[PDB]
Amino acid sequence: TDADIAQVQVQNKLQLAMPLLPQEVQQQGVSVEKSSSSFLMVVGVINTDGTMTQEDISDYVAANMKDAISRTSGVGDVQLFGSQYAMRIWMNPNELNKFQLTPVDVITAIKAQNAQVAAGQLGGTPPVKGQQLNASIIAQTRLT
Amino acid sequence: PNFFIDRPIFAWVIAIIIMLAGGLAILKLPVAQYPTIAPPAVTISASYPGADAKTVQDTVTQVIEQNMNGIDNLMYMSSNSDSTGTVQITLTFESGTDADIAQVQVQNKLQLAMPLLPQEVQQQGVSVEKSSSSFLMVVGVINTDGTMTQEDISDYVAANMKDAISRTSGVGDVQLFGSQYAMRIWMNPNELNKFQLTPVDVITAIKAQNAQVAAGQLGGTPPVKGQQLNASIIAQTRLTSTEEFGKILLKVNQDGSRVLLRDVAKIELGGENYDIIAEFNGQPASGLGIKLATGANALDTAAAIRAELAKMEPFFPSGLKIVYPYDTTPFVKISIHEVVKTLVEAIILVFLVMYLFLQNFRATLIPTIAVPVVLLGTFAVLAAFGFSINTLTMFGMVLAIGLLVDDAIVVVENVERVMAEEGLPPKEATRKSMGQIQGALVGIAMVLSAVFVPMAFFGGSTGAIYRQFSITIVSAMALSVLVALILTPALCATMLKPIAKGDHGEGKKGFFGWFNRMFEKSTHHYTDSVGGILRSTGRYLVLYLIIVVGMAYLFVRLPSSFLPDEDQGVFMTMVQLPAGATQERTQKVLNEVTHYYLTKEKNNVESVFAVNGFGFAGRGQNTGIAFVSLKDWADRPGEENKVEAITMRATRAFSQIKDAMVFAFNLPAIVELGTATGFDFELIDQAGLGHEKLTQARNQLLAEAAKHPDMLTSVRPNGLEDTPQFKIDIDQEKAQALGVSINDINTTLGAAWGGSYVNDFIDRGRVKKVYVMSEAKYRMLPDDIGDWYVRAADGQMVPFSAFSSSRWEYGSPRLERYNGLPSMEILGQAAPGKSTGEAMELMEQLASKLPTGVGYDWTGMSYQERLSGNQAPSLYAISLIVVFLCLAALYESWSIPFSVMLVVPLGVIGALLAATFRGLTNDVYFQVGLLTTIGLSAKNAILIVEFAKDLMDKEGKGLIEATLDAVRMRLRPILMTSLAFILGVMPLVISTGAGSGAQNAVGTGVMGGMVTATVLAIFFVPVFFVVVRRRF
Amino acid sequence: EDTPQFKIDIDQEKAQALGVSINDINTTLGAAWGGSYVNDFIDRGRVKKVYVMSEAKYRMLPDDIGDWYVRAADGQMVPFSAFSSSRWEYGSPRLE
Amino acid sequence: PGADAKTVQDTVTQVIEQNMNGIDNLMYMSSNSDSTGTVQITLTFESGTDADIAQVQVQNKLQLAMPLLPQEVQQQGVSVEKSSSSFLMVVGVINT
Amino acid sequence: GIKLATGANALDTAAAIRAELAKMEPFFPSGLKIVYPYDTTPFVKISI
Amino acid sequence: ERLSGNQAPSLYAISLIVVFLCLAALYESWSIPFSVMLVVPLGVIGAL
Amino acid sequence: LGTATGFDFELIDQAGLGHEKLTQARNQLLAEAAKHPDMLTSVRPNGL
Repeated sequence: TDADIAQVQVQNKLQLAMPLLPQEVQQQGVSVEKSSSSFLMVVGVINTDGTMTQEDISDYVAANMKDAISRTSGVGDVQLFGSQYAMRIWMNPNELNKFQLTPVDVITAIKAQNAQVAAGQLGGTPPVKGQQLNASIIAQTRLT
Repeated sequence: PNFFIDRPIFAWVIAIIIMLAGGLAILKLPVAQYPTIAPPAVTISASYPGADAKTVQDTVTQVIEQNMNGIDNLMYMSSNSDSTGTVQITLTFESGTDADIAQVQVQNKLQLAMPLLPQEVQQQGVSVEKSSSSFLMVVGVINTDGTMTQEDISDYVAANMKDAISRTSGVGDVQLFGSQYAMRIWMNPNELNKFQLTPVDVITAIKAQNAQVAAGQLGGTPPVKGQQLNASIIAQTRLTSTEEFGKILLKVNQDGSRVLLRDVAKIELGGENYDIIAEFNGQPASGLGIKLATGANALDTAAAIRAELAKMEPFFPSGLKIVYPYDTTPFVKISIHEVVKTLVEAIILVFLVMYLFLQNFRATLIPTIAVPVVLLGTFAVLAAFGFSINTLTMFGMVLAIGLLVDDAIVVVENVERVMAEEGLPPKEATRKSMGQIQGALVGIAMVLSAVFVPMAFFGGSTGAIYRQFSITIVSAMALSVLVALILTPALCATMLKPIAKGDHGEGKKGFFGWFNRMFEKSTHHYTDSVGGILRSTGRYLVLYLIIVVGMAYLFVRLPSSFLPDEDQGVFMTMVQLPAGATQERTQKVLNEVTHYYLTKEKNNVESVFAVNGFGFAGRGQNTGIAFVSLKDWADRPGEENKVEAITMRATRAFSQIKDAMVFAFNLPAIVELGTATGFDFELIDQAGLGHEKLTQARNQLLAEAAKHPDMLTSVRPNGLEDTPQFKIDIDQEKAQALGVSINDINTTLGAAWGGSYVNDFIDRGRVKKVYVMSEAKYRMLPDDIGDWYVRAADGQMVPFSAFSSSRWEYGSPRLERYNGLPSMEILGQAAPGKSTGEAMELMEQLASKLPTGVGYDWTGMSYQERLSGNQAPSLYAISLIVVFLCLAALYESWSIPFSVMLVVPLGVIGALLAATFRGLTNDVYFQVGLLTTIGLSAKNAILIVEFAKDLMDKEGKGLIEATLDAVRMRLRPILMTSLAFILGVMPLVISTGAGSGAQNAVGTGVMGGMVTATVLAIFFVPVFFVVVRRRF
Repeated sequence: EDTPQFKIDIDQEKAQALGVSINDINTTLGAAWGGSYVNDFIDRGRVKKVYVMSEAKYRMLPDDIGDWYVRAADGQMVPFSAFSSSRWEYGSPRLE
Repeated sequence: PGADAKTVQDTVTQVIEQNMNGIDNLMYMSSNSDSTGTVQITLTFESGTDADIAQVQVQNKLQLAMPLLPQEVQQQGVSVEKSSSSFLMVVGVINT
Repeated sequence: GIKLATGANALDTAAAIRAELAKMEPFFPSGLKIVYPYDTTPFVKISI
Repeated sequence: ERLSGNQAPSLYAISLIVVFLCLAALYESWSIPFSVMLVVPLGVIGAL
Repeated sequence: LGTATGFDFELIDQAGLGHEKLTQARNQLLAEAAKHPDMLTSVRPNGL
């Protein structure tokens, strides 16, 4: 069978199911691959002078190496032995109680205080006759 | 061979089938200016209305990129992120990748990344398209009455033209220049604050009141027993009128008085976006970009498009015209007609050279039947290999008439010489003479194929070009040797009249043939002058070495090129105002550009399509472009009236008057090419280091490049410099206290200053968008923030100044990424002296000493040229060995082949001598031209050596005697071909007008090569043989 | 052939005046007459649909509209005859 | 869901058909629009055409129209498939 | 852990993955090393 | 049907040409085919 | 694709019996398969 068409056809169906899945599932990214079962190879990464932990190394691989490898033609699947860094907010319930707060409030705060915002432009188009200035209006950007 | 001498009817039948198959091919073959040459590239496009370069990047660009995996044959990926809110991600695939599969693979990886992009982006859509910039035609649609604006025009084109044009046969794609209408709601903040309402209220109302509402049906299943009637219940449907949007209720005051959208906002049909303003000769302009459908006829499709446009003419509104700024068709028409003219004028010149050399009206008809059978047969072959009739295939055939004509002449002449020498009857003379040439013809065919086929195997974009010439020539040459073995001898046997022994036509006719005496004296003089220069032979080998050294020296000092520039009836100038320039400020400059071309180039310039907003650097109010159509060649007589000169004084004119940078140039033949002597560099951020640290490093490289003007010239970044930008800081603590919603704040700023795509509505039976944005005057200066108010929970209205603060800063209007990582693109070229490779190496050396974490790569043509540069010597090494081998087999020697292979330089020298003194360039048409010249140079020699070896082996003649007999009996045909061929190329050397760039490139090298090839080999070939044939 | 259509004009103006939500009036008419697909359940180990719709006898005639009530923002029940007109229209169920 | 034939024709069908240009070997095209809000567009190709390339070329063009389609249509999924026209067989099931 | 796409050439892809890895090594943080704990490829080459 | 009807005259045109061309190639005569071609209508009438 | 002499059996619920009924059906199969040692070896669930 043509592996390309096998994928194309499969995916055409998956997409009918796609909007019926839970949001939490969708935004984790559903993937459709055309791969061999077994590993071609394992590329391992260590640190000689011992200046970064395995989670540091995992993040590096994920942030600096993976994408390029997975884009390489003939690479059907890439598995990371470890995880990429994320912003970890480890909640304390005693303190959450202590202040009359729930994880729901934490989530609601972060969504609003950590956002990219499209704010439009100064002297944007269509302008008034005679406009002399034109700049981006920058508002809220993601935290770092 | 002998088979068909006794079967002239069989041979005629074979000829007839070839004619029919070729006629059927020529009739239903695709035609286009050029075939596909560029590696397939899929472009992902997206727009986040009101977003900045950083917002699009971090929200759309990065996310999508991070999901382009498990896709086959990806070469590289690059992207942009403009503060026009737009993202473009281009994925380029390996040569020969299936474009359709590529685009599908890309589109459904994107499909799985959609739920991760913001909803404003999702609802705008994400384009995924094949990116072949080739247009067949650009149709401009303009108004002259001054009644409709480019927005009105655009919508008319959408609803009453586009569909119909895309239905037209051979039309593969139709891009609209402009938007379909949008419901445009321009908001007034004064009026909003009066009734204490926000854009948020404006949006909510529109969604409530312009919506589709699923209801149900009467008598719907499962029904009651004995149900009477079943009909659909229709609840709320979408609005239509601009009047209806005005009637929507926003708020009812405490005294019961209504507040409508009409009362807070201007409501009108308008453009989806106002970023570009296009003008044709100063007047409002929209248009369609038309692409030619794969496999279709460019000529017929043009004719059809124009015919469909003629039907619609009487149905247009008062003032609207259809104009044609860009049409590739007129140019193609010329290329084809001028190629067929060369071919036919080549056949007539065989007729004339055959007749005024063999004085026999029946003998002259044989090659007149032979070459048209071959030519038609060639078309049949191209059809069978899916090729098309295009500039490259058509100039392939003109390049091949030297070989096709030669096969027809050599066969016929030999029979004519055999009868005039010995006295045998026509059929028997044909039998005998064919026995003298057969093996040699079957050998030459193997040799010629061994010089052409290898170039079909060149890689990348150039290889795709070289293949076109290769297969076209190979197939033509193969068929002509087959016709030489099948058809020509049958004709030579049946329609050729006998000649009495030792005739030579000396004396005879008066008023017609006095030239036989004159020709016979010279051919005796020549064989005298050869025998004498066969004495001291070791001194002629020295002259040869000077010819070799001279060839080597002219090879190095002839500049390289791809394809010659053409006066394609069109060019374009580009406009660049300094960063942060207003639309109006660029409009002024474009107006002046148009005034120059219509005032001072009134006689030449037909039209000036100014596009204010779109540019080649980026997009924005800052930049524009001005496309120039011309009165056709027929009206532009001299050299100063051609594109090269027009554009040069245009760039001169704008340097001494402007405060903005206004270039002027003409487009390359294949409209996706590199500058030959120019490169495409990409600087990469490989560690953490941000945008600024990269900018730092780029400046380090740029400055270092200026340190070497002797090696690199005009080295520059392709991107954009950092501009100031206006940052508003929402105090979250202050906002919470006053009671304003953080999201109410954000969308009130967004909707007003950026625009906000609310809804769809149905305009005259067509779904179009609904936008809400502030009126122009309340969103211009930073002082206008004071006009905008948000409503807090406790009811009251709150100014931005209460919860926000602002300050300026430098940001980036255009962020670039290459293969996933932050990039900055650098263009540049090798200095007037040096080559691209030498420049590229110096570039790599400079980049090796940049700040730790900075990397680099080559993209575009620099990437192409890198992967296919170690091929030219390797392939033509395999060419020679096969040529030697074939020849060894042909004869019965490992040495004898050398005598013919030493001819190679004799043709090349005069080609180089022609191109250098004509100031022409070493391009593709020159390379393929060269191979043609060597082709005959070998052919001429192979037969001479063959004749000498047979007279030596079969009759026991001496070496010094046989070579003299061979050069003599073959003096005639060489001169006959080389007269007809040089005169057939005559007009192609000195030519002006359309397509002359290529015609010159083909002709010059061929005529100069064919002069030295033949008026040199006739002395050197009999020398080569004797020299080689003396070490044994 | 062209079919009759029953057009209901849910008056937004009169709907707010009585307190009722515009969404509440929509999804009551919609779910009663057309049915609504709420979510999924598990029948014998297989995921199937859950639909909510009127009993046949209250969604057959123009006069059956009256039977349905919407709750206002205060708490009392408001009939459709309070905030909606209705009329007949034509149009094709199948456009080729 | 719940759109009349006129609504879906110029809201869904037209949008798709416009982009349905620039596809190799297309012999002709036909379509329907329902009172049930169903649209079916059929691209019929030249004899001999590779149906798997047809499918790919169609869905490539379709996925340009997708943006401009109503969200309701978008979240209902849009299928592109090689279609027959008539049934090979009709298997029947009854209880005795 | 890398898995071949269906039908892709094992040797060619391994070749490409190595080439990719060579592009990255120069820009690594201090003392960060690539190591090859599992590769089915060197067998196929030597085997032949 | 419409396509089948339109090609039909072109079908016989080439088929009669191809047979005539074949016969000339087999029997070295240019006119021997002319006489056998005249037998076509004798058969065709029987079909109709 | 292949182990010397190994099979790959799949037990399937075709009447909507459920997880726990299928489990009871599995254990019964495995029991019987242990009662034939001179035919089957290592008849095991591959799952959890």
